[PDB]
Amino acid sequence: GFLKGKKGLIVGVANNKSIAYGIAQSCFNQGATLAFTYLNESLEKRVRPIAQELNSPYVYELDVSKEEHFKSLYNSVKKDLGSLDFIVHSVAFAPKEALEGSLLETSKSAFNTAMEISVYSLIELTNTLKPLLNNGASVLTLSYLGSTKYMAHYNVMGLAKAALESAVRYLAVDLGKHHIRVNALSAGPIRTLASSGIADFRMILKWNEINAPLRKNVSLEEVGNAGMYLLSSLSSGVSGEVHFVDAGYHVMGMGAVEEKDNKATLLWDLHKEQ
Amino acid sequence: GFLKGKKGLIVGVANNKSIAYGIAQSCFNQGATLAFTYLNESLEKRVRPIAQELNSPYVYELDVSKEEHFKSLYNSVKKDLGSLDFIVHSVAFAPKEALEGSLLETSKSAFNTAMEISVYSLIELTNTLKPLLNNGASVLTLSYLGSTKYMAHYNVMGLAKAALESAVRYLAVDLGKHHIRVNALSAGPIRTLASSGIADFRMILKWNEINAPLRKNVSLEEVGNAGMYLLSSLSSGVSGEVHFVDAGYHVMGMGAVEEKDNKATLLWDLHKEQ
Amino acid sequence: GFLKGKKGLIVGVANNKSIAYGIAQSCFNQGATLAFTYLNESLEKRVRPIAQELNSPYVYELDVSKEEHFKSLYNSVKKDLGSLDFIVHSVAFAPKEALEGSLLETSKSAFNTAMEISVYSLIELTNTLKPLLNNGASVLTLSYLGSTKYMAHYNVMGLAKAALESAVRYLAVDLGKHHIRVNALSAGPIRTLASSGIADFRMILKWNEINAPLRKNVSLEEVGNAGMYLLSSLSSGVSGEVHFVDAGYHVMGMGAVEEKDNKATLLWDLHKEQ
Amino acid sequence: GFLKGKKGLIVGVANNKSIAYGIAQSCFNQGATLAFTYLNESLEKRVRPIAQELNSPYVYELDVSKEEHFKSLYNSVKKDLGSLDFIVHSVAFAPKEALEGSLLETSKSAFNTAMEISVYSLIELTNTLKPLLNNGASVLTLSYLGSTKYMAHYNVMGLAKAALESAVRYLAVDLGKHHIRVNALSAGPIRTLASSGIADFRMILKWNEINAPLRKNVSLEEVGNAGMYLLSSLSSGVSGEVHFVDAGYHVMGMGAVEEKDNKATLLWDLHKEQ
Ligand SMILES: NC(=O)c1ccc[n+]([C@@H]2O[C@H](COP(=O)([O-])OP(=O)(O)OC[C@@H]3O[C@@H](n4cnc5c(N)ncnc54)[C@H](O)[C@@H]3O)[C@@H](O)[C@H]2O)c1
Ligand SMILES: NC(=O)c1ccc[n+]([C@@H]2O[C@H](COP(=O)([O-])OP(=O)(O)OC[C@H]3O[C@@H](n4cnc5c(N)ncnc54)[C@H](O)[C@@H]3O)[C@@H](O)[C@H]2O)c1
Ligand SMILES: NC(=O)c1ccc[n+]([C@@H]2O[C@H](COP(=O)([O-])OP(=O)(O)OC[C@H]3O[C@@H](n4cnc5c(N)ncnc54)[C@H](O)[C@@H]3O)[C@@H](O)[C@H]2O)c1
Ligand SMILES: NC(=O)c1ccc[n+]([C@@H]2O[C@H](COP(=O)([O-])OP(=O)(O)OC[C@H]3O[C@@H](n4cnc5c(N)ncnc54)[C@H](O)[C@@H]3O)[C@@H](O)[C@H]2O)c1
Ligand SMILES: Oc1cc(Cl)ccc1Oc1ccc(Cl)cc1
Ligand SMILES: Oc1cc(Cl)ccc1Oc1ccc(Cl)cc1
Ligand SMILES: Oc1cc(Cl)ccc1Oc1ccc(Cl)cc1
Ligand SMILES: Oc1cc(Cl)ccc1Oc1ccc(Cl)cc1
Repeated sequence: GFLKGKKGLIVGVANNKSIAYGIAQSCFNQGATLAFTYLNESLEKRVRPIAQELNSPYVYELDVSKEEHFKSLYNSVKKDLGSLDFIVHSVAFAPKEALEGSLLETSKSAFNTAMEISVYSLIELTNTLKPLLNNGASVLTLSYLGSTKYMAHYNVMGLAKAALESAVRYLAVDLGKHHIRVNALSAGPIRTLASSGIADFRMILKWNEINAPLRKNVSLEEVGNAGMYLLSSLSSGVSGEVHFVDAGYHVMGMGAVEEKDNKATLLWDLHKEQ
Repeated sequence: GFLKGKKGLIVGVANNKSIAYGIAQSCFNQGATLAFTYLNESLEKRVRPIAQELNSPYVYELDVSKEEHFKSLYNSVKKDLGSLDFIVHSVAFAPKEALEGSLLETSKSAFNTAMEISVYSLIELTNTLKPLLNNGASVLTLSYLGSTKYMAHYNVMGLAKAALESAVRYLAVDLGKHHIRVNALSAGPIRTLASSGIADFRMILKWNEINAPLRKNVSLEEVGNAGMYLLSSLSSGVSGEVHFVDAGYHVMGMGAVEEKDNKATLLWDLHKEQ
Repeated sequence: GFLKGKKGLIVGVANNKSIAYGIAQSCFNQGATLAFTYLNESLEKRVRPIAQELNSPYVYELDVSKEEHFKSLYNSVKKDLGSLDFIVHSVAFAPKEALEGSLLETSKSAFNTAMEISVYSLIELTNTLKPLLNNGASVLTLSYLGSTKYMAHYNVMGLAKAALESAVRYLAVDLGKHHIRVNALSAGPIRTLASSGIADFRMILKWNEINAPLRKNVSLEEVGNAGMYLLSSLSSGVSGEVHFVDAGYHVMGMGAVEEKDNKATLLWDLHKEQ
Repeated sequence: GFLKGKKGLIVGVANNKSIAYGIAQSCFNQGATLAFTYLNESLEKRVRPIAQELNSPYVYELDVSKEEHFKSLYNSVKKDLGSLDFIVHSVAFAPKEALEGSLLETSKSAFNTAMEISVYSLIELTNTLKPLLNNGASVLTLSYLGSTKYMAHYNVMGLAKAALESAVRYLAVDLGKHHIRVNALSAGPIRTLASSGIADFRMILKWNEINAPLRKNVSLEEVGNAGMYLLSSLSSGVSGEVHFVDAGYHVMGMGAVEEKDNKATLLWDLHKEQ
């Protein structure tokens, strides 16, 4: 496979539906040696089996808000794996209230929480593991259109993702000198533990399905394969990029109508509402 | 005014609803000395009165597909005005068929026409008048979101506008050395002779009205004022820019819902649709 | 003038070279009634005379890190001015260390400071004064190309500005319903108290001067005029926009060479370098 | 392999250094069945042996300026291959003069040639072969940063590439309904027959090498692998995207300096310039 002999750290798995899992799964089918981290002991209940399923005995605790965990992590992968060829950063969080209502109502606390867990953790994760990164290593994080466009009540996470993509660009210049790559995979809406916690997500999901050029929502496998590519040597010439895996949704300047042209009607007015 | 003493050429007026007219109107209110061009004698019937209305006796014939017209134009403005401080390029065309159906169906002839009238003409207009341009001169052209985003059946005009905005960047580097500025005003949908010729434009218009942040379509005056700004010394520090005057529509990543949050419903499903 | 009768709050004046002063100066020349805020008593020494210079007796204390100041600000402008037509948000801070070295070295504390002072403050400032904002009101903030592109050691401030422009988009949708506008002016490098504190800024400045299409650095007046425009009714059709006032620098995909074409040489290898 | 059993048409091979060959090579290593086209009999001298090297006996003549060639192409692939899974569009042309001097000097003829051969050909190629495209088929074309940013004397080809990326977006919507994907690979500068014909290309090449984050130019293999990915089911969730394979160069907002920070000096002033 394209990751045969390669060692990578997967941060962000919560269950078999996690985007991090889709990527880990695809990276595994490519021969990668994987190691996983979990936020707490409850999540570990799902991460461990998943790890074993992917031939991995390396499971470490990691709550990006606890700096001491980063210390242990360094020592852990350095002892178990010795070095890393790729890092998957699939983590983000903001209080439930922040994701509803307007950005205006956001509290200073919710803001900092969103930024620290969703943005700064990439810096700390990368800086902490930099010594263990081999040449050609690849760092991947996840983003969403909400960083550069308005998306229904994405609010503060929108500011976080925009900062995150900027961080991807600066990190690429900081680590590129060492031949290390950094990119962001901008996935289209998909059902996950975090997404199921978002208001009217079924609607955001329905909207993408109908208005996206490929007229369908992206699968966990498609996001996973896209991540695996970004992480492999297949994309050794790619860095600082925000790669879209959203069935082409990002290209839409408005609602689709294309199929019907009698008087041209919104695909939305025809399907998933009437 | 901000254009007092300044001399500009207005290319693109077809009637009192033309964007070029809005711009000319706003520039006039700022003390600008104006000159106008018309495609043919039928359009001249509307351009002349408008020109007189704006205290202008300089009306020249100009069909961008006829190179000889550019020769006469140079001689005309050089004799009547001696020099130009700003140029407004508000012209575009493509066969009716091209704007309906898909891009795939576009013929080679419709493609070339769209590109020559909507893009090359800016090059030839600018190159032809370059010797008559004073320092600080400002060249302005019009574009639409369809250049960088998909908009319903905009098809070939989308490729043209994209090229046009790229031309704006190259022309800014070419003329910037001579202290001349070049920009593109990306207007939101608005009723005009050319727009009225487009299929289901009422819908594209309705859609922008409901989904745009300011919840309304832009007025001709707002587009005009924006243009005047771009043309005046007020923006002497701006060049190679694509300025959006679309009630903020360009920031939308999807349909609006913001106002209603019970279950959060698409503002489209509530207004202009039910 | 275009701001005659209009009332604006200027946040960010440190001295006669602050971008906020340029904007205030330009807005003043347009008949605007102004009110200013200062971070502390040392800054107030410069803010007051400036305020008087601009015919303003409304000077308030405002350190965006102290929530109680926002309460007093509300009560103050509400008592002195009654309502606001525009808000100028020209504030940003980050520890000196963050702006040097790599992003990777940034501490969690510096990160939060950068984000809170430079981004969250726009949210709190706007939310606090929302009730005093009249219809058609305009909120303006300042950004830099470092948000979407890598700029020498801009680091964390780059992430901040990316988030800021994203905030401008979400705030525009939140406030657009109330006919209020929100934009960001992306100014080119310019000598200010804050800029003078940045390493090798003379170089970033020199580089923009030689490589920018208009071959020069932007003047405080140009930035001020651009701001005034964004804040006036002249731009009532503009919102959620990131307006570039950088002598067109943003369009450069590489170093300039355009003038000399023998073998084509980098303008940088010819000027300010030999 | 990821293209095992998949059938694709490679358009644009001139020799063993052509980007189309790098992609064909990578697609071949993935089990794809290939078919090639050549402009004329002189090019065929290089295409055939290459085709045989890639286990391909399907070599067809195709000059995108001759419509009748598209007719023959349809009949040829339909008889030899029956159907297509992916199309590679790696073709562009502009008179030598256009690529030097300014855009302002471009003639109407050079403009049309640049647009027709570099942009319209994708439309015609795709429309002609649409009936032979299986579901999940992928259409790939090549672009360059010069489409959205100014690149030294890229001129009219910059307008063309901008239009080409816009076309990719519209074609993605037109063909997405049929589950077909359309993308654009934006390669970094690389030595090819066409590039060798461009003025001071060694400099543009040198400039990317030193200023790109990965501090190196991209290899033909890297571009090939990126293309193969875009053409394979690995990217089934990607469409209408402009994928950058330029060692991360696109993220640079100015010349690099990062490594040296004493006073921070442009890497350009240190290497390939002294
Ligand atoms: N070389 C680079 O650094 C670079 C960078 C970005 C994009 N590209 C793009 O890659 C594509 C081609 O790649 P390349 O650099 O390998 O060029 P190349 O010289 O290897 O071949 C591309 C050419 O297109 C073909 N062509 C020209 N006119 C044609 C016509 N009328 N009909 C059919 N074919 C025609 C030529 O035969 C030749 O194969 C172009 O779109 C080019 O703009 C190249
Ligand atoms: N689901 C989508 O449609 C979608 C779309 C775009 C982007 N994303 C991004 O993908 C990533 C999440 O993936 P997902 O959607 O599979 O959701 P998920 O729930 O599976 O993943 C979120 C992960 O973040 C972890 N996390 C939360 N707080 C943490 C903390 N303090 N320390 C360490 N880990 C913490 C959770 O434990 C969980 O494993 C996020 O970055 C998200 O923004 C998701
Ligand atoms: N109406 C909108 O919602 C909208 C939105 C975005 C951009 N635009 C742009 O604005 C410009 C047109 O403004 P408008 O909407 O007022 O349309 P309009 O009909 O009022 O103006 C179009 C002008 O172009 C002229 N023209 C066409 N072919 C010509 C030729 N061969 N030679 C000389 N002139 C020629 C017409 O005579 C007409 O005066 C176009 O470039 C268009 O793409 C319009
Ligand atoms: N100078 C440039 O070349 C340049 C370029 C692009 C953008 N900008 C932006 O312009 C804005 C400021 O303009 P400037 O460059 O003239 O800087 P400036 O020094 O004149 O203003 C910065 C202001 O921020 C204020 N500030 C800092 N911390 C504060 C706090 N906690 N509470 C309240 N106020 C606080 C300072 O008091 C000062 O008035 C910044 O947002 C900056 O990022 C500057
Ligand atoms: O970024 C996302 C974008 C989408 Cl469309 C769906 C889910 C996402 O992921 C998260 C992660 C944590 C929190 Cl609190 C909220 C959303
Ligand atoms: O560019 C435009 C965008 C919009 Cl929304 C509405 C009208 C426009 O202008 C034209 C000009 C000529 C032709 Cl043939 C078609 C459209
Ligand atoms: O954003 C900026 C961009 C440039 Cl080019 C120059 C100065 C800027 O403003 C600041 C404000 C506060 C800190 Cl701590 C650092 C920089
Ligand atoms: O697009 C390109 C970009 C670069 Cl950097 C180098 C070569 C390129 O390809 C071409 C193809 C045909 C002509 Cl006439 C000119 C350039």
